[PDB]
Amino acid sequence: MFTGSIVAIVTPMDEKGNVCRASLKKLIDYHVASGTSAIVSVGTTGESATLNHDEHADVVMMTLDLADGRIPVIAGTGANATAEAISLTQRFNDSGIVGCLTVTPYWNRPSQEGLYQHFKAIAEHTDLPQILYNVPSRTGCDLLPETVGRLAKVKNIIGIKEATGNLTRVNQIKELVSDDFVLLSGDDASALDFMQLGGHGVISVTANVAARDMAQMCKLAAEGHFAEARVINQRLMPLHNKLFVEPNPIPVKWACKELGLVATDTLRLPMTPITDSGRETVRAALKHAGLL
Amino acid sequence: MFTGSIVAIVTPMDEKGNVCRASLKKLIDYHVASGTSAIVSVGTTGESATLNHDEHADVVMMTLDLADGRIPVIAGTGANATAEAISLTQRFNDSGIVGCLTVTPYWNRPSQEGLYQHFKAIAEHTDLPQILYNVPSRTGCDLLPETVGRLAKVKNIIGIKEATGNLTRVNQIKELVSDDFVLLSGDDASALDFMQLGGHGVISVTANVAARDMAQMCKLAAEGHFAEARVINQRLMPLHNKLFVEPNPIPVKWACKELGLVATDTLRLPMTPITDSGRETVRAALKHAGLL
Amino acid sequence: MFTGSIVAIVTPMDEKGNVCRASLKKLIDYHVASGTSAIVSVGTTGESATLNHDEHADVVMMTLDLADGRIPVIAGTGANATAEAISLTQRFNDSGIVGCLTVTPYWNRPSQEGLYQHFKAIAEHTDLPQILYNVPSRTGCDLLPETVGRLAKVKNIIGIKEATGNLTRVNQIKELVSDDFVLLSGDDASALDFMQLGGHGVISVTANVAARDMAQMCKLAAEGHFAEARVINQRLMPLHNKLFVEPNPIPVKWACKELGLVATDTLRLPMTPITDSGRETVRAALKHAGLL
Amino acid sequence: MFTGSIVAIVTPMDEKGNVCRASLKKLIDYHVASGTSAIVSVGTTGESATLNHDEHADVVMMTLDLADGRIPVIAGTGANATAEAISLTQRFNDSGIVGCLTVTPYWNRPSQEGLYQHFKAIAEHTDLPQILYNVPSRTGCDLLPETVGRLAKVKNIIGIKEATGNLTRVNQIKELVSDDFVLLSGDDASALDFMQLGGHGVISVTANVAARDMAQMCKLAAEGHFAEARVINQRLMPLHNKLFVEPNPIPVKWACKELGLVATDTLRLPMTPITDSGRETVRAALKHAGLL
Ligand SMILES: [K+]
Ligand SMILES: [K+]
Ligand SMILES: [K+]
Ligand SMILES: [K+]
Repeated sequence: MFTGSIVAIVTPMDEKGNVCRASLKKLIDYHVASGTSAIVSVGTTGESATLNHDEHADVVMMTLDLADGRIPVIAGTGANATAEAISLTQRFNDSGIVGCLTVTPYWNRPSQEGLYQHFKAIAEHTDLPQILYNVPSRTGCDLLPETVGRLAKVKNIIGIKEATGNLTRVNQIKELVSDDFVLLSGDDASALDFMQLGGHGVISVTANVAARDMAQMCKLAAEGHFAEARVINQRLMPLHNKLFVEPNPIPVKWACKELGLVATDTLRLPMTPITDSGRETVRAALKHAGLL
Repeated sequence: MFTGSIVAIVTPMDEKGNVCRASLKKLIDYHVASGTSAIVSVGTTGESATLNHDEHADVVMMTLDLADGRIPVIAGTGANATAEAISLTQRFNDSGIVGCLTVTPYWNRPSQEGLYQHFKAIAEHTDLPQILYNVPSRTGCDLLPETVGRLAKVKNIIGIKEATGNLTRVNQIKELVSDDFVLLSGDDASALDFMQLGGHGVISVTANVAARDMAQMCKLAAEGHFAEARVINQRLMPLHNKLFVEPNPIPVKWACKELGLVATDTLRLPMTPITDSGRETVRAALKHAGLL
Repeated sequence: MFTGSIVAIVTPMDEKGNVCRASLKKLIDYHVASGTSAIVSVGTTGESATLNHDEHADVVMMTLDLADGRIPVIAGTGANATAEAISLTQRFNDSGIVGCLTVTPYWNRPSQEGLYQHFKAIAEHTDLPQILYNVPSRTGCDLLPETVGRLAKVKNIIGIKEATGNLTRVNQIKELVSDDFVLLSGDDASALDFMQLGGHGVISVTANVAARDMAQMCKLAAEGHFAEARVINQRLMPLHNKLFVEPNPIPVKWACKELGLVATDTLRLPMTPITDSGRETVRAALKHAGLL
Repeated sequence: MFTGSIVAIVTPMDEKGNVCRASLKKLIDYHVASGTSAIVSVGTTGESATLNHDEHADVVMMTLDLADGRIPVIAGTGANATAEAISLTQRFNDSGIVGCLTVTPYWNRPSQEGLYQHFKAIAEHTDLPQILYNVPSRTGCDLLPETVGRLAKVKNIIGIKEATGNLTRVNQIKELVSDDFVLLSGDDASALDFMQLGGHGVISVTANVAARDMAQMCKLAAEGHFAEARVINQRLMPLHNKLFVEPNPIPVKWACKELGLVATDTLRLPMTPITDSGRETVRAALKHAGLL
């Protein structure tokens, strides 16, 4: 699955900062029950930045195990070095994941030619479907529509997670790609707008804690019932915004613990515990969404 | 040594992307002869992003060995996970380096408190001097002057490579820190203004190819001879700008190859070969510098 | 009319910089023939900045005369001083114009409270319908959705020309206003996207020289035929972009002269004649739209 | 006089928004006593935006009359139409003012060539010295250093009020212009750094309420006593920032009323009364300055 409501799932941890299997199972069961279309395992919200490659691979395998064929699983596979992006992708060849989410190199700011060569190479070393992931605010570089057009000509490059929040990109990329190239929002607060312009779903942070509504909203969207969708959206909007009151996933982990979905809200440095003010803000947002 | 002209040295590579010892030796001899104050080994310009930790450690050791006591060496040790930053620093304990250049976490966008805890933990677990490194354009986060002031109270956090190009930062930081905290520009094009405002030197890309002029410019500025320094700077300005016409270190490695300082201008993906138009911009800048 | 394709009509001038009546008549006849819904007289594209209030009023009256009841006419009435915005609006009370387009004060950067008080007062001194006009790039201030919500409660404040190009604003403003509050794009290149999200039309520069297509496109949009609309849009897109290759209305005046629609492309300082390179770019864009 | 501390003087108004001669007299006497170098009359801080040309001329004449030869007066004369700028300048010929402060056209966003022709024409039709005025944040256009260099060759274009806060501009401009061209900060918070880099003074909002300290700070900076100047600046810094907590001149007129320098703190729409929270920020800044 590469459409509807996809969760960018948190990696829940015990107090030592290591993945908590009971909490992960609970989270995966929740997504199955809720109608979530797929899981992104160890993306940005899953703390890929602070997990090493073995720890990252362990979490992917465990998620796939616990999914037990009931919900598809996409692995986060992004790296700023093309060699390392290839090597991480190779870990999951034959794993049972259905695709990889691969971020534009962060830090090193490659040209458009570099972003093309980076992704072309990654795709050539795998049979797995690739979803491009563009988020200039965290990376310092921006994958432009014309380059996405170029990369969509690659057989196993099948979609983009567009996390700029720049809605003009939906139709700019769409005119350049074939009809089966998938366009996913990576920005919760603009994701219904994104779908209304022709997007096919969202890789969502909000879905962590409001998975039924999110699944519902995206179904309505896909059916063209935007006014109906929009009522759910307005309910969720304080969460769409306030899950980023502090750096993600600091707020969404707290919100998971508060809803009894994970055992602890522990994160790895440089992520720090939610502040008192942030805790009151996310609680207000949860109340507004009717989640308690 | 943490003042004056400090080179962010390229990691010269053969056609296979492997460190070239002979090219490194030439570059180190060049810096010893040209009066460069120190060498930043495997920083951003040294392609830290695309070397793994073993290659990274290898280049630092090789640099230190070749320097043979003639020039101080500072290791790039930044990482986005605090544990990984700490662990990389441990590799360089007792190595003979004089200090570390440690970047603000990139990608994950921590809060100011998170950066505080990041750098505090790194400094705690080493005796080596630590130079903080701010470059929001690549990292998506900005270490603010206030958090710098808090960090400067840590005994072994001794300076900052301020790479924003925002010159108001010089005196915002200076008023918060003790007289002996070192302020270094990480932006070649504004580095002379940075020093005129109170900064102590530069960690420089331009210095890779204009070592002597950079060293003289920085000594003049330290002496308050800004008008004299500026004459040199006006001749180095095209190079200050066009060394970034394509992503650093693409132009500067091409420059080094053109001067005969390195055997090849090879980089690792996602860095790609210089375009023809870049060759001409860079060659023009070199000639304006009087280097060709 | 406050929906469909509204032209932000150029004020054509003879070589002395004074309105050319023959060219204006020709332009108005063209819009009638073409199916344009309304004319904005002496907005930004009509050079309100360089016309004095008497000259501005003369052009409005002449346009209304020449329209001869065949096409509705909206007067530009924006001023940065509330007194002067009121006095200009008063000139057109009982003129036969159907509404006023009124820009957020430029230069002085009022708060949201100030923008509220400015527009509330303007609306209180007239019976004419008011369209808010938001274009932060030219004004240095931004009318936020919440303030537009506040102002839509005023009886004669009936719509907004949203010229930010920020598509997220369509649904942000829409949730805050009643169903009959009109939402108009003021950005040609994103205007179909804007309509697709729920907008009701566009105040267009492109419509100056491609009025049939624009009228056609907006009809399709309003009918929900976006794929069909989008084909016209792709035809017009080089014009949407290149009519701003030089400051507006420098390119659209040249394009009008080239199509034989105005006698001359004369503008008032600080607008300068189109450059040779700009002339070749706008000609290419016109050829692409199939206009010759 | 075009060096040192120059005040962008408020236009004091009674409760009806009319110039208050008695409050203006007090302010002028205050500047004569406090060693202010000159007075900018009816600039941005003097609410040029909301006075018509007759009121504008009236305030300038009244200021000049009250100054009575004791302090030089510079008129704000900027306008967005070249004809109107020229025509406003003619009003001040033979008035006794020493020069004009003329803003880059706001709103209409001319090209660099257009700004060149704008200022060239203004300078042509007067013998009065002209100070260019760059503030992109209010105008939406940026006079670049290159266009400044071209303009500085005009005999009576003698300086620039650089109000961007971008300190790299100081030496980009200085290298292009002759030694006698005057560079003035129009950004209070970065004005000392601006002078330390080579600027000759400031056209200041802070000077309205901290005239003596501003004059001393600027004399120290001119003498190269930057450390001494900076002590004063650190005490003026909260005022440098919080005089812009609400749109200028709202905070500074409230400040002037609080010190008893003006009878009322009344402004013209779209400026609105200071909020209660602004009162407290500003009162705190005044106390930190030692003024209350
Ligand atoms: K494909
Ligand atoms: K320290
Ligand atoms: K209304
Ligand atoms: K001159």
